[PDB]
Amino acid sequence: ELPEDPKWEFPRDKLTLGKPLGEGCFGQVVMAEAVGIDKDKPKEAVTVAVKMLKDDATEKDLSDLVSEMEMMKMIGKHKNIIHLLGACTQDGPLYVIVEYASKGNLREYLRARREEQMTFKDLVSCTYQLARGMEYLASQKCIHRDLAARNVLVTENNVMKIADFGLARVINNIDYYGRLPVKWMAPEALFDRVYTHQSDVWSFGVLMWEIFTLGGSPYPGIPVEELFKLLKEGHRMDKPANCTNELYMMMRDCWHAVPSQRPTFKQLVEDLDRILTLT
Ligand SMILES: */C=C\C(=O)N1CC[C@H](n2nc(C#Cc3cc(OC)cc(OC)c3)c3c(N)ncnc32)C1
Repeated sequence: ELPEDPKWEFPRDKLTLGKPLGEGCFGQVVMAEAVGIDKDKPKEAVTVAVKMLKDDATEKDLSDLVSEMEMMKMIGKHKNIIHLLGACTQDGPLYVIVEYASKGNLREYLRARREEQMTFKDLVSCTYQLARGMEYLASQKCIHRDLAARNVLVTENNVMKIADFGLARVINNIDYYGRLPVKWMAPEALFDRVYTHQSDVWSFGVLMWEIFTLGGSPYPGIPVEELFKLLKEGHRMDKPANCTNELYMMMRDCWHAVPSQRPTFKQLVEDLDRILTLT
């Protein structure tokens, strides 16, 4: 039973479901046409993406879907986060309607350009955009907890959009006290079972590595089983080849063992701004 939310509710007869978009990254998402969802163009049929439950969905899946939609209402609108457009919550299956990103997730996008070839400027721009996204998320008192290139969507205009809020939480001003991907987790998350914005900053470092390796798998050659021990010993990833010394030092800063010694997203945005405008 779902309470009605009139300002977000979209009519079912104005939604036409189409091609499935894949299953392993954001749950079951389907391409769709939504008539008059864009109020700037009230006549226009708009291409959208729709998240829904699969026939084999669990109670947790239903719970998570509702929760994720509510999260999207709380965080609000920002250029570098995926936009909620509407929802069908009454008299039928739960459909959550989000912005359509024609170029897929960042990991596949970058791997595919290992056919518009990535310049150095592009990789920095990509990095800036995501930092801006995270600066906003953190400013809304939201921790993401699953920041990876697989969870980033790319629009037609190559706009980076942070997505997948399945593990995202709204916290207070104090630390949030194993469903997180290990190779992306901060030590304090892995060992101490706490999460702050500075844990997201760690993850951002791993994302940075992903971007500059054009969609590489982190800690290459190293199984997840063995990463527990190596983190305790203070292992850090080597420098990517497409990466300047400057940008790798930013990477390494994000991978400081002491969370409060890592930069904030605000600082990351300022530094990347500088780097971007010079090159
Ligand atoms: C790992 C590959 C994979 O599964 N995909 C590649 C790109 C495909 N795709 N997913 C989305 C999405 C989404 C989405 C839905 C939400 O509903 C609550 C919430 C999100 O973050 C909060 C993200 C997608 C979109 N939106 N456009 C184009 N392709 C898309 C799946």
